[PDB]
Amino acid sequence: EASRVLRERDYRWEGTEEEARRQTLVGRPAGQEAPAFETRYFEVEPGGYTTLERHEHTHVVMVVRGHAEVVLDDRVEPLTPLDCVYIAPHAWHQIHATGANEPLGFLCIVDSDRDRPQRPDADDLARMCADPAVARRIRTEGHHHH
Amino acid sequence: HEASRVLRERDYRWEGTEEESGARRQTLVGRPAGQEAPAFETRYFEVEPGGYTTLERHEHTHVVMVVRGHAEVVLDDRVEPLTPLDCVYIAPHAWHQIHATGANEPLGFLCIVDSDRDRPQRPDADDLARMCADPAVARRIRTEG
Ligand SMILES: [K+]
Ligand SMILES: [K+]
Ligand SMILES: [Zn+2]
Ligand SMILES: [Zn+2]
Repeated sequence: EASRVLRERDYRWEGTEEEARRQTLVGRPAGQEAPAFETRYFEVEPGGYTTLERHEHTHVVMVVRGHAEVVLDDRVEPLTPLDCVYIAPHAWHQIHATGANEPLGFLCIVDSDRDRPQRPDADDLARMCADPAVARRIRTEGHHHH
Repeated sequence: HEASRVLRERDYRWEGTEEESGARRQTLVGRPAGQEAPAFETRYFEVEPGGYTTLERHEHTHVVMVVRGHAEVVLDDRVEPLTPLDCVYIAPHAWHQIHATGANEPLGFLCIVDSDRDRPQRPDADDLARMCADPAVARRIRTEG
């Protein structure tokens, strides 16, 4: 399984064929035990970011507000609404709010039954920072620019 | 059994939560393209103005987010207006049908479903008569034949 970025233009998502902070919208926390998935909205102030992490469970993200850059393993991808991102199992990921004034808002869909996030260590960081674009974008407490 | 929910949105806040003739389908993340890992599939549907989805019920749920145009959704005995970015939870076994309202702007919506899921069941005459007890539903629904 590889991660996919599906950019949208005029309600057509790239790579698809046309055939004829947190608000938990739907799922266990909101009173719905029936779906196999939980549906959340996240909002991040400009300059803000999610935690750089990996886990077995996948993500399906749709940007609905503002601008993002997503770290996907060895790639940094700019996003705007209504771009969709599939984050594959065990892919390192971090979403950054990159707009000037407009907060980033995105839908995030995950399995109802899912594992815990795992943080990168020194070797994880050193390996992933062999890419200059990734090194420049990622934020941990021991890693910022320079 | 669970209730269907409409969560209307204004300025990226959905009510009910706290801050802490058919459709053209694009499968954004799904099994055909090889995304077997998630427990769910994520699709975008587009319905031409005046169009409608198939009136049906099934055990599996829907989570819908309207992202384009105007909608009216039948949810059992209710007819509910929708605009982006309203979210709808369609509970197990609820009769549902989505209608594209508005002159020239197509209706576009995100639809998320379980990857492991049952087949849609159509209404017969008895189901239709039952749901047409509500005059709003009766005027809204569209069936073939
Ligand atoms: K876009
Ligand atoms: K709205
Ligand atoms: Zn994650
Ligand atoms: Zn359905």
